[PDB]
Amino acid sequence: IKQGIREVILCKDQDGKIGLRLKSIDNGIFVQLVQANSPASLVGLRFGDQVLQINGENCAGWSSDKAHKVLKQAFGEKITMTIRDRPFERTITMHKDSTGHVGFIFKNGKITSIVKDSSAARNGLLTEHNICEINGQNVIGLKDSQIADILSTSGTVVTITIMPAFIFEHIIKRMAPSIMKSLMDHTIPEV
Repeated sequence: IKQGIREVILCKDQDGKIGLRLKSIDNGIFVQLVQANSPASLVGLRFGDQVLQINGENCAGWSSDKAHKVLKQAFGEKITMTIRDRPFERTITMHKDSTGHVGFIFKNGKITSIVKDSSAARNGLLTEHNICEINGQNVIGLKDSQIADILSTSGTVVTITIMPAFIFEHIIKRMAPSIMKSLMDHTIPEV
């Protein structure tokens, strides 16, 4: 989680798409969805990012509908955004034990218990938190087994980016659970 504000310069693709859906939360605007192979994924926009400005206009108090509208009406060639990095999320670093375990249970991407004497216990992992990212990779809407799989095939060091479930549940309302599975960028960023 970078500790403040960065500028990103965005270029609509051939189809006039940027690959972003936005959600109004507590009078801010937040990234609900980033599409794979979009301008938004290429410049590195992430689920949970806050949009402060769009072309130097403040987003404070905008509806989801109005932010989508501004984005369409932009003059294509160059959209500037001011971004605050994943403000609702935190990152925890854990170490697998010799049995390949970090030490938690989860259900639908939500952590539901912390196992005694684990790395998750030692690092203060919390329940009622949704897994957003594993080792920088967005895992939102993947089945539980694919998350377990990504955890299996991680090295012994495991970074997990989590979000309070009440906030998570507020951001994803009105995005069908199959779009999450199907259309949220789950790839490792390109260099």
